[PDB]
Amino acid sequence: AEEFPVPNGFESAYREVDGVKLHYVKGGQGPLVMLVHGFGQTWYEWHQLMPELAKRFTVIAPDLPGLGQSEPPKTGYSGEQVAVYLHKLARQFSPDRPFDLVAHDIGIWNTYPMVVKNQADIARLVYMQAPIPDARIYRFPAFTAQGESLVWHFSFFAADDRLAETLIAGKERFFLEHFIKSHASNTEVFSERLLDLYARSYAKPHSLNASFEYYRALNESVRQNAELAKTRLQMPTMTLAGGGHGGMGTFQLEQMKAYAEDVEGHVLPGCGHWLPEECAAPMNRLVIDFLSRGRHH
Amino acid sequence: AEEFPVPNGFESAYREVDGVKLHYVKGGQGPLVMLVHGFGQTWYEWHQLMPELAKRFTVIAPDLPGLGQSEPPKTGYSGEQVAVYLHKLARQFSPDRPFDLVAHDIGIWNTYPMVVKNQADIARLVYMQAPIPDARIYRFPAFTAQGESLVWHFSFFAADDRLAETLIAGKERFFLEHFIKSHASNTEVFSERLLDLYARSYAKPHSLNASFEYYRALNESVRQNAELAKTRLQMPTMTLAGGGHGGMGTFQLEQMKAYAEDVEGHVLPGCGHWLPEECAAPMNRLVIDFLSR
Repeated sequence: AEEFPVPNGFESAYREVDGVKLHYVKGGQGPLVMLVHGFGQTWYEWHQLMPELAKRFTVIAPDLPGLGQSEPPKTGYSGEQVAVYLHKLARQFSPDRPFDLVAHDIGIWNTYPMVVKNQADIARLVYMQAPIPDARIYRFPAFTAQGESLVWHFSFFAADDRLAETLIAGKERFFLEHFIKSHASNTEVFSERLLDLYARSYAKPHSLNASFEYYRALNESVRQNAELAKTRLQMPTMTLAGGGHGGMGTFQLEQMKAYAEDVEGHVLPGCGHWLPEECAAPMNRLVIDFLSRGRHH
Repeated sequence: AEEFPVPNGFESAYREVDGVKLHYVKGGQGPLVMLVHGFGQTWYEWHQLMPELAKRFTVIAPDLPGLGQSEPPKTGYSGEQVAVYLHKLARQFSPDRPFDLVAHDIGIWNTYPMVVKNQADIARLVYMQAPIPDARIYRFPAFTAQGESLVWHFSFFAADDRLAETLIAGKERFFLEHFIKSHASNTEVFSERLLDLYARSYAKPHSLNASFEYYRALNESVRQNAELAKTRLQMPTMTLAGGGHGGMGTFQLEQMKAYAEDVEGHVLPGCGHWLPEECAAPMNRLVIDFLSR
């Protein structure tokens, strides 16, 4: 069974990595690019970008441990632990050459440790729409002059007593529509049909729990990254952020400058958090162009 | 029947104020003291202070509009709108003399505008455990290195789509217990029976909604207070705050210094947000002494 339709010419498959069965969708030929999704979504957020990239690259889009059709991690949900699964998965398909990385939201959290610890394996890097876990996340406001703040969900999802699962179980479709649209500028792209697909996936009990375990490990990830960030990233990097409602704005690039020697950033106007869907044409163009500066098929 | 047991010597009663039927519990003789509860609770959070205060004062403890046994407001939930109801309720019982005011949590939000606009009516003021709505609330963090932050619930409760009511319905007791304990230092005061009583009250559908409409009006209250605060408070004021987990710490007094010319403050070590219950005896003593001197 497939939770989301696989694009023509791609394969849906699984690979055991350190005892954990990871789901991924793969296609194309050439150097490897791995695309890593974020909270509320699965590999499918990349499904419009993947066919274009696959004209030049081998493209792999995994489901994060516990999300989509991937089994939960056996070690833990901190960024350093999850990054091991993703690094090993990529190196199964690119064992002798560096690969490219694109990551969205908690995809960043779950890849930054393996990037900084294996810099020679990463040719080019694209990060969009979330802070790298560090002390900056403690400076975001709980409440703003407009209302809902961007990341009050950090506390909701991290709270003990399984607060978030207990309140959201049975209401997953309602909650995800609210979460997604409240973080969007171009809300109309989230049709009821698309929301149904995403909600069905993360309503699996182990996926609802896995979703929030990433946030329960967020302070551990911060502590990990305080050590790791003593080495700056040396490979070409690009950041993307939305400039509209739900977007990180200038924060994305300004934080990345503390992490990377070679970084260019873009803020996409009229786009919120969900760049692949809200602003597919300019986001796809920026990613394809940036990755095609390196050698490709 | 009554949602909470009434102390001996007090009466549970109702008064119509601007077409809204307000519930309150009243006892004692002497000058009037009005005690105003906050989120998650009702008049009952004052039930231990009320008999002691009633030895020297007439004491009235209303349910906020829409909460406890009080009808929802017919105007709105912003501080300036709600404060009219509470001001007129107090004036029904103390028309010829200024009265004292004690308020906890959103009781502050719901009384500050009538205090600042009717200063001759307010003899002494006690505020505990919540910011007055102003721009300072935009500086509290969404998340901390120890886990969930103190006031991320501001955003949760203010969200549209009836987010909070929809997620909490069917889980009202579970959520309230977590909310109370995550903002407490002393959790053992919250017996099963006490949690049951509070949960049953705010689980009434109009009370669950009313609870969060106070937060959906919070930015409006901030904007209102930006104009009202051009006039400083002149009556004797005391602030109380918990120094333990869930407490506001030094913030309570430091904010009040910007609002009030005559203010004293105390931080209670070992106490969290729910001062009348977590730290009943020292809180009661400090309030009684301040109002009695």
